Amino acid sequence: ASAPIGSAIPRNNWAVTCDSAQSGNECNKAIDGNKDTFWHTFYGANGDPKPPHTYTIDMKTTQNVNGLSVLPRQDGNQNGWIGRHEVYLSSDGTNWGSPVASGSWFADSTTKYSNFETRPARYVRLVAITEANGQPWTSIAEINVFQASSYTAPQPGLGRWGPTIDLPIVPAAAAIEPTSGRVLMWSSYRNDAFEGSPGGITLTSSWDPSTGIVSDRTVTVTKHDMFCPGISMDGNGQIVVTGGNDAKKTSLYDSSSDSWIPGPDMQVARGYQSSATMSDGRVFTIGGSWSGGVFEKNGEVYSPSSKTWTSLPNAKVNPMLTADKQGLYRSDNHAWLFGWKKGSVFQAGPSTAMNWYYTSGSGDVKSAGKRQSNRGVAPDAMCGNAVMYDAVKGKILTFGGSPDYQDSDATTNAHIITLGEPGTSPNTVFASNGLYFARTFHTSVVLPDGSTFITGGQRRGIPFEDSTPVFTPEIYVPEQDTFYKQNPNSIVRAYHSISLLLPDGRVFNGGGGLCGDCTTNHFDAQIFTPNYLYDSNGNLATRPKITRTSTQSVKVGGRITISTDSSISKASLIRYGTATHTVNTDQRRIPLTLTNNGGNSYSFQVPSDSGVALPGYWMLFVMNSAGVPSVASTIRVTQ
Ligand SMILES: [Ca+2]
Ligand SMILES: [Cu+2]
Repeated sequence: ASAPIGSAIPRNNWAVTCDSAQSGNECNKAIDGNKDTFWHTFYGANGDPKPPHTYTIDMKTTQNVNGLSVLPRQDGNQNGWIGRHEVYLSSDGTNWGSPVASGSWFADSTTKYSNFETRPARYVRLVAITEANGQPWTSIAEINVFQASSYTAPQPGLGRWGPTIDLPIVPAAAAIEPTSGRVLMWSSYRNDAFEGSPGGITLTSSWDPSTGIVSDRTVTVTKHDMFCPGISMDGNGQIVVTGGNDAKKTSLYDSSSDSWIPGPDMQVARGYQSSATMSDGRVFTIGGSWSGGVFEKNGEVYSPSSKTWTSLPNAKVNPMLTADKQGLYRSDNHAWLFGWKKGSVFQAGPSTAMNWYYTSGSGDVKSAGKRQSNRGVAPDAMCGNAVMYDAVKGKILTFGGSPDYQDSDATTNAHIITLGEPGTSPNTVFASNGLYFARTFHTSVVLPDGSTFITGGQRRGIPFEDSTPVFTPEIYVPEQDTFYKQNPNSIVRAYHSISLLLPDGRVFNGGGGLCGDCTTNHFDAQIFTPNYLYDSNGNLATRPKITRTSTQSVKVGGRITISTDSSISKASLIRYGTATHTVNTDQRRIPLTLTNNGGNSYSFQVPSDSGVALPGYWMLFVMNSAGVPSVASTIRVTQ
């Protein structure tokens, strides 16, 4: 239920070694081409030495390695499955450096994969750190290593991909847990399938950037299969996850307690809706005909205080529908929603028509004009992305997508929308000359410096298929009104992929697939490390440190004073992100106007308008003159 990115390397001249092997289950039984023979570590009379266990391959010559695979025993024995693991490569066989991949594999007998950026190597080492259910042994029926067609060294200055994080699920939805710094991920009732769900179950997984540990959990307490949901971080600091496979349910993720809490049912059953946090910390949602029925699903609003959903039937979905050939099932999906001033929500697309949504009384909607430029009126851009990279100036960058959800050519179209007051038609212009690569199902994040990182997708949208993939990410730099290609990766990230900004300033990009017995499930993620973390020699740059903050919780309009260990030139606040199905209505950036107190002490004001400084958790980044950001300090913004 997955696949390698390369082609299997012939093994008939390989030499292998293992930390131990039972007689009859020798090390080389894992490479003899026989599914019924297997390597197994010591047991019985030779004792039961516990993991870590290690399998090392000498391929004799250099190969352009981009993955490996492990076929478990196929005789019903479950006690040697590899859980936590690391993959190492070497050119000399003695020094191995950092893992090219690490994480945790699901506990079953299916073939497991580690896919990673191509690297020339002669030696490959798999370390089984744990057995999947905590038993002493490791076994492998067949291990294979895969090679790419070629190898191209990354270009200096264009960032770096790696390592791979191996996961027990396909992470088609994800969020940062702001109080812990971990990445939260979920699939559906199964690790790679949503089809045939009985409801009431979500498999989740987390990755801790500080320890590298991948964990997992089965969530049933909210009686919610959270595949295909709306996602918003509300003003009470809880992630509101709505609908999807259980179309009327609301689940609340609480970062502080790392737990899921039941919420009230929505008034209208929805799937593939967007939701957006508002200036008052409430959550607005509209549309979503993927589940719960296909009909006009107007707005509704969630109050964290009263724990209620209230219908806003006059916040009409009709003005935001695309012209999708498939009709309403698609046309109300994945709105480009942004909470804004005075309880309003701006809808930037994907429909050509942009709209203001209002949340007083029973709701309202007002035309905000068409997304357009001197190049003409922008077509519908389903699963294009929208990123508010300067909330203070109302700036939204939009890009990509296709006129129909499926079987439709994506475009390079890109715009800058500049928001003013609710009820006014914003200025829209074309962004630079558009994307380098037409793409849909791509994902994106705003970076500390205000640039937008754009990655993945495919040129023609075909859910569950990894055709016409785009492997080269792009960064939009607003000050230059220019896009820049970055170094490419090796793993397709199209439908059901996610990206999030990490507190350490790197990008977490993963997922794709989630179609059960399909070959396109990606049980993994990769890190992109932007160029701003590297010095001129390609080594990791020294980062400025925030050595003190006057407070970590601030009201809108409030000031914060900070100390740094070195002089800084710029600072920004970036709201923590959530992601699924190309939608991320939680991220946004505020560039900060600094007062220099001298002696590397600075102060700034959080914007007084909570439609700009949307309540929730934010990352504070400072940047030195060289453009190197600190790691984030977490700030809670309230109103
Ligand atoms: Ca075998
Ligand atoms: Cu989906």
